[PDB]
Amino acid sequence: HLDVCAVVPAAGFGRRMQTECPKQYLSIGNQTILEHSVHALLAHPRVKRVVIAISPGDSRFAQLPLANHPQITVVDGGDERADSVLAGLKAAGDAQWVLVHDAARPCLHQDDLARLLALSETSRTGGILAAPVRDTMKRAEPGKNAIAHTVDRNGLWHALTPQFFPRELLHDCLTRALNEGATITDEASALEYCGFHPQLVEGRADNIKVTRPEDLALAEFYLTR
Amino acid sequence: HLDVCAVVPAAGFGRRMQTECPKQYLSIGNQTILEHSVHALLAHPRVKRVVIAISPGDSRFAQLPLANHPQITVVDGGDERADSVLAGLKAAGDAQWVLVHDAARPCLHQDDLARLLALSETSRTGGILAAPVRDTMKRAEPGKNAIAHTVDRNGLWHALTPQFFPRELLHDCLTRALNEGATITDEASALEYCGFHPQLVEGRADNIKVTRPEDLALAEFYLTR
Ligand SMILES: Nc1ccn([C@@H]2O[C@H](COP(=O)(O)OP(=O)(O)OP(=O)(O)O)[C@@H](O)[C@H]2O)c(=O)n1
Ligand SMILES: Nc1ccn([C@@H]2O[C@H](COP(=O)(O)OP(=O)(O)OP(=O)(O)O)[C@@H](O)[C@H]2O)c(=O)n1
Ligand SMILES: [Ca+2]
Ligand SMILES: [Ca+2]
Ligand SMILES: [Mg+2]
Ligand SMILES: [Mg+2]
Repeated sequence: HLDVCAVVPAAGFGRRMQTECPKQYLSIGNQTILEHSVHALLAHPRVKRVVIAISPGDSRFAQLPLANHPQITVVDGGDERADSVLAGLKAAGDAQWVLVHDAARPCLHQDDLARLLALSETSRTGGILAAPVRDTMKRAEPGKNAIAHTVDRNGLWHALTPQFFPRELLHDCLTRALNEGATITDEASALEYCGFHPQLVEGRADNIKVTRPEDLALAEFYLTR
Repeated sequence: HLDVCAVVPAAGFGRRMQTECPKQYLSIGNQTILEHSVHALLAHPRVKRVVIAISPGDSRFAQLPLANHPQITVVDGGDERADSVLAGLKAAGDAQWVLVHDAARPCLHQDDLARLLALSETSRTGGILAAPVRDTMKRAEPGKNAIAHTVDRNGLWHALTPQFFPRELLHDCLTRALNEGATITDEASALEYCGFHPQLVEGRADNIKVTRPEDLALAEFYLTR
C-alpha cells in the first residue's frame, strides 16, 4: 500500500531561460537541475519508481546516470505539461499513489516531501505542497495596469510541487479535463475541474521553480553556499 | 514641481525575526537594513527629503549617520504602520508628491525607483511598484486547508514599495480610511477605499521585505555576493 511512483515532466525547452540548453539540464554544482529534483524524490523510502517524461529527440537524458538507474523509467512527453504527465502516468505500473514533481524545482526538502506523503494515510483525494501568500495582492483592472482592488490574501496559497494523488483518480481527472478542453495549470486543477478539493500541505517557500536566468543563481543559493 | 519627499515607516519591532534587535537595525555588510533602504531613496535626485518614523524610545536611530543628515527628519511613529505613515506625512513639508517605502525593503533598484517617479508626469492618482504573480494560486475553503478553487493569476500582482502618490491626496485617504475603520494594508489600499485606482508599475521581484530570519541572508544575496 505504501509504494509510490513519481512522475517528473521534463519534456519542456525552458524558452524563458535564454539558453539553447534545456534548463533542466543546466547544472548546479556538477549535477543537473533534473538530477537534483529526481534525487530528492528517491531519497524518501516510499518512492519505488520515477518515470521521467522527456521530449522526443532529447539526446541529453541518455548521457546522465539516471538513464541506467534501476528505479527510473523514461518515456516521451507531449506538447503540453499535462500531456507529459499523462504519458508518465501510463508507465507508473500498479502504484496506488503517484507523486508528480516538476523537473525544474531542485530545492525540495525531505521534511516537506515526507509531510506530503502522509496524505495517503488520511485522504482519499490527495493534495499538494503550497506556501501561504505573504505580500498584499492587487487585482488589475481588465486590460490596464491600474489597481481594481486588493485581493484578500487570507486563505490564498502559492501552488508548488510535488502534488500527490491516487494514481487512477489523477489519470481519470487529467483525461477528462483535457477531453473537455478545460484550462489546466497543475495536477490539482484537474482534480478541481472534476469536483474534488485536494489538500494544501504547507511547504517551504524556497522550493522554487527555475524559470528565468536569475533563478539559476537563486536555486544554487538555496541548495547551499 | 519635481521635488519629492519620502516617508519611511520604521517604528515596528520585527517580532517575526526572533531578534531582540529590531530588524531594520540588523546589518548587511556594515550598513543597517534601514540605511540600505534610505540610501536607495536618496540616490534619486528628486528625493529632497526623507522622513523616518521610529518608535518612541527607539535609542538606536540616534546612533546612525542618518541622524545628522541634512535631508533626513525623524518623527515618532504609531501603533500601526498607517499611523506611522501619517506621522511622517505630517512632516513632509510642502512636497507635492510623496514616496512611501518600507524600512525593511533594502534591495530597491534605481531603475524601478526612476520608473515609479515618472508617474508624476502622467498620473493624478499615483501608483506602486508591483511584481506579476508567477505561481498558480489556490484559494482555500473557509477555515480548512483544502483547495476551493484556483485563483486566476492573470492581472494579479504582488504589491511592493515604494508607493508614490500626491501628498495631500494620500494624507486625506489614509485619514478617511482610518476614521471609517477600514482594513488598511498598504498606502494604495487607502486610495482604493476612497474610490481611486492607483497605477501598477512593474518592478523587480528581488525587491523583498525582510520579515523572517531566513530573509536576512536572502537580502544579502540579492544586494550582491
Ligand atoms: N510539454 C511540456 C512542457 C513542460 N514540461 C515540464 O514542465 C515543468 C515545468 O513547466 P515550465 O517551467 O512552465 O515549462 P518549460 O517548457 O520547461 O519552460 P518555458 O515555458 O519557459 O518554455 C518542466 O519541468 C518542464 O520540462 C513538460 O514535461 N512537457
Ligand atoms: N506600527 C508600525 C508597524 C510597522 N512599521 C514599519 O512597517 C514596515 C514593514 O511592516 P512589517 O514588516 O509588517 O512590521 P514589523 O513590526 O517591522 O514586523 P512584525 O510584524 O514581525 O513585528 C517596517 O519597516 C516597520 O518598521 C511602522 O513604522 N510602524
Ligand atoms: Ca531510495
Ligand atoms: Ca541625493
Ligand atoms: Mg512551459
Ligand atoms: Mg508588522
